[PDB]
Amino acid sequence: EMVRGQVFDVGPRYTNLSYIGEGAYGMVCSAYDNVNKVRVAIKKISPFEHQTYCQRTLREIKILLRFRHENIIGINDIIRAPTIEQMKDVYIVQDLMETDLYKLLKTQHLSNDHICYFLYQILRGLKYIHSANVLHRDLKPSNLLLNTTCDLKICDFGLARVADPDHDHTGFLTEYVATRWYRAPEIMLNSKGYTKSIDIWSVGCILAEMLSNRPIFPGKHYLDQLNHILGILGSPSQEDLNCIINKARNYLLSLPHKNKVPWNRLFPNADSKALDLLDKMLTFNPHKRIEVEQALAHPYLEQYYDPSDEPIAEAPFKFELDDLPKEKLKELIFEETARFQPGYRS
Ligand SMILES: O=c1cc(-c2ccnc(NC3CCOCC3)n2)ccn1[C@H](CO)c1ccc(Cl)c(F)c1
Repeated sequence: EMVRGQVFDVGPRYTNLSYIGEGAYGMVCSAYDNVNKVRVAIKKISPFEHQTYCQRTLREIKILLRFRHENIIGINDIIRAPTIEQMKDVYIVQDLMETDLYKLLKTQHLSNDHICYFLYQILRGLKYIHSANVLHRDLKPSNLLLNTTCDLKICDFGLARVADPDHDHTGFLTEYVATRWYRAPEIMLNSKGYTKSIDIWSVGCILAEMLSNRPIFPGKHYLDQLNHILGILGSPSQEDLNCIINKARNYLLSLPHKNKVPWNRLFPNADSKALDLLDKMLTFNPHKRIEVEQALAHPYLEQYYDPSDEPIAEAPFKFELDDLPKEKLKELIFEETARFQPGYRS
């Protein structure tokens, strides 16, 4: 029943459990599915003591239950108690993946070819996300699940949002956007975490990481993060500085003049086509940044690009939840996971 410490209680359908990983409010195991006669992954999530944790759980369930794409992880089943009072944990059943891009980059240097097809799969998945008017907001190697060189799946839609390009600059300390190393400069400079451009920047960082087996911008904190970006891209132009909305223009104007390090000096063994696409993805100005359809049509991905085999969402996605108390989110999580319960009507 239990996996060395915490109880699982996923049976009688899910047996022969083995521990995978853990976090602040969750634990992941592999389990044998006695129905589909295959091994699956089960995410035990206990978020109900904290509002933000509830937001992330609900966010990922609503989005993954609506999405159906080869490069996006799905939700196969959800195990949860029959009453709200009894519900303390939520078990999310997903397809079992061998590993993730983070683990792979620790043991292997990827060939140009593999990188290429990994990049294509990420962008193929992203095209579906963006066509649904959705932003992942946390794209990074550990959120890129793998089985083979031909089987990649984007996971963890906890930070996902519907794209609202014309919305309030919220506040710097109000929301957690990307993982720092993959965080777009617009998020750090003028709190803009509701445009498609932020995801293309993350992908750019992932591409640079596949090319050298190390993160391109490993900042200690967000100012160090901007210093790292500036160290390669160079000191921003007057036009690029006009996009900075905040005090924010100050510390950048305080820094010495940094020249643009050429991509080929940073990555001498990389294909010039990959470095040309990397350049378009890692543009400091979000308005000048390459869009997902343009990245796919780039010459670097010409051997895989096929718009007739790249599915898009049937309709844009719609849900706000961030201002709701943890008790209402628990109620919404109960409603969303009701499909997987016995006796479910309508
Ligand atoms: O949502 C998911 C789904 C999976 C998942 C799904 C299917 N298969 C495999 N296989 C793994 C085999 C070993 O290598 C990594 C992939 N993983 C893995 C992680 N996550 C997120 C990432 O933020 C996560 C991480 C820790 C905790 Cl605690 C958690 F709740 C959620």
